[PDB]
Amino acid sequence: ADLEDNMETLNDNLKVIEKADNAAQVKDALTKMAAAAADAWSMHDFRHGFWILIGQIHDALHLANEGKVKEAQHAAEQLKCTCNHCHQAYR
Amino acid sequence: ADLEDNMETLNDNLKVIEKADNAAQVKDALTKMAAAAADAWSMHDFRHGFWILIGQIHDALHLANEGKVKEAQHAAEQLKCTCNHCHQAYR
Amino acid sequence: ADLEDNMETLNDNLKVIEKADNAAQVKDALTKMAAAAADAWSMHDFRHGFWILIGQIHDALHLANEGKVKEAQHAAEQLKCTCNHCHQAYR
Amino acid sequence: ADLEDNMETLNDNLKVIEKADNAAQVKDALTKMAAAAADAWSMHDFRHGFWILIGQIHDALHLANEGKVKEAQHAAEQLKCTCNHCHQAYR
Ligand code: HEC
Ligand code: HEC
Ligand code: HEC
Ligand code: HEC
Ligand SMILES: [Ca+2]
Ligand SMILES: [Ca+2]
Ligand SMILES: [Ca+2]
Ligand SMILES: [Ca+2]
Ligand SMILES: [Ca+2]
Ligand SMILES: [Ca+2]
Ligand SMILES: [Ca+2]
Ligand SMILES: [Ca+2]
Ligand SMILES: [Ca+2]
Ligand SMILES: [Ca+2]
Ligand SMILES: [Ca+2]
Ligand SMILES: [Ca+2]
Ligand SMILES: [Ca+2]
Ligand SMILES: [Ca+2]
Ligand SMILES: [Ca+2]
Ligand SMILES: [Ca+2]
Ligand SMILES: [Ca+2]
Ligand SMILES: [Ca+2]
Ligand SMILES: [Zn+2]
Ligand SMILES: [Zn+2]
Ligand SMILES: [Zn+2]
Ligand SMILES: [Zn+2]
Ligand SMILES: [Zn+2]
Ligand SMILES: [Zn+2]
Ligand SMILES: [Zn+2]
Ligand SMILES: [Zn+2]
Repeated sequence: ADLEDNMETLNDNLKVIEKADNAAQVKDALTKMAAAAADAWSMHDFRHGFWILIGQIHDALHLANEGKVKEAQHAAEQLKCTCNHCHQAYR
Repeated sequence: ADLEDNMETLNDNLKVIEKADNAAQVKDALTKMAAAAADAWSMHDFRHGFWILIGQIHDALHLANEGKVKEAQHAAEQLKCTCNHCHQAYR
Repeated sequence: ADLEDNMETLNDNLKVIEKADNAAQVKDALTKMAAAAADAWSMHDFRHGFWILIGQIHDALHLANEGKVKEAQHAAEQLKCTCNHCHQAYR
Repeated sequence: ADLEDNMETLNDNLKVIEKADNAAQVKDALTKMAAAAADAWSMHDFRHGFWILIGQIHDALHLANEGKVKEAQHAAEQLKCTCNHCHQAYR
């Protein structure tokens, strides 16, 4: 839908993952992030950024589905360099 | 050689890249970083971390050799998530 | 839809790419392949195979959209090792 | 050393892997292949081809070192699309 609202969803749920205790909290937070990226996926270049982000989130869901909470949390932190790469280029 | 001294080399040269103006400054700083990672490349796991870092630095040298200073600087910032992944795991 | 019919679509269109002359022939053939893989994307493991294939086809569409017919043809041949990896494992 | 002799080493040892029974046969064959690629690593482009091949062989050694003979054999077959990509371009 809206771009600013997609960024809010991504930024807010990333903290929910950082503060999560179990796999169900992580698995749900990533599902909202995946939906916000695919929704933003709509010069590009810019659009391929969101394609990369969808992939990384997707691989983190496997970890959460297997019960690997610690590694799912580790994988979510590596997303930040995709986030920053866009900002550093298109801002 | 020593591990603490390899980390100093990596951390100091990363800033030299951030503050660089031309390609020759970036190209030289990455060459010292590549040498410090390969030197540290000597459970692992831990050692594969340095293998990933060598690859990313290697691809950044192509950008600097082609005169792409801005993108070489962008590529150097993406290294940080490799740096942090080790620290978050083995510390 | 059906699995055997998805494999036919993939195998037939891959030859259409190999025999293609212009970008419009390649771009259209990849679009049918992408649809057949995403359709087959429905233990896994097995299912992640189709996720990898979707990504590789996706990157080949950029080449075809930029007019790079030769490289789009090169990228389509690298798909075959994904194809064979599944067969060698699950057959 | 010589290019034609490096290709012989790669092609011959690849079959030794395909016909291997235990991990020690696979682990040794990959070690000769890794040496032949790094030796050939000496426009490029062409040279980056050998850089990619070194990486893939390197990851296959982990599998062989962990006793995963079947997957090490699978990983060795995926090398062929790197082999063919060079030939299709520079021949
Ligand atoms: C990945 C995990 C993230 C996170 C957490 C954020 N982004 Fe982006 N972002 C992009 C652009 C062009 C802007 C500016 C336009 C706008 O204001 O929406 C932003 C902005 C943000 C914000 C600030 C929004 C605000 O309230 O003012 C935040 C918090 C934010 N981002 C977080 C562009 C991109 C990308 C382009 C390819 C990618 C990828 C990301 N952002 C990824 C992320
Ligand atoms: C990549 C670009 C980097 C950078 C800039 C740094 N590291 Fe590491 N690091 C690792 C470990 C186990 C330690 C603790 C042991 C030690 O003290 O040497 C560190 C420590 C550091 C420091 C602090 C050193 C000090 O003076 O006390 C700094 C500044 C530093 N690192 C920077 C382990 C790893 C890795 C393991 C796989 C990887 C990769 C990195 N570090 C990468 C980086
Ligand atoms: C990628 C480009 C390809 C291509 C060209 C093909 N495949 Fe597959 N495939 C898979 C399985 C389990 C089967 C057996 C089940 C079945 O018969 O459908 C196949 C079979 C085929 C065929 C033969 C179909 C027939 O008519 O009998 C062909 C021509 C074929 N494939 C082409 C499984 C997979 C995968 C699993 C992850 C992947 C990926 C692919 N195949 C990819 C490809
Ligand atoms: C990866 C696993 C492989 C394997 C098994 C082979 N290659 Fe290459 N190759 C390249 C070039 C330019 C040539 C022609 C020059 C020459 O004759 O040496 C070749 C040739 C071969 C041969 C034939 C050699 C002969 O006896 O005439 C064979 C058997 C062979 N290759 C196997 C270039 C490249 C690459 C460039 C980047 C890469 C990568 C590979 N080859 C990889 C492989
Ligand atoms: Ca806001
Ligand atoms: Ca809001
Ligand atoms: Ca808002
Ligand atoms: Ca909590
Ligand atoms: Ca992908
Ligand atoms: Ca110190
Ligand atoms: Ca010092
Ligand atoms: Ca010191
Ligand atoms: Ca300066
Ligand atoms: Ca059939
Ligand atoms: Ca049919
Ligand atoms: Ca049929
Ligand atoms: Ca034709
Ligand atoms: Ca010969
Ligand atoms: Ca010989
Ligand atoms: Ca010879
Ligand atoms: Ca045998
Ligand atoms: Ca590598
Ligand atoms: Zn894209
Ligand atoms: Zn980890
Ligand atoms: Zn390694
Ligand atoms: Zn950039
Ligand atoms: Zn998957
Ligand atoms: Zn090519
Ligand atoms: Zn290279
Ligand atoms: Zn396998």
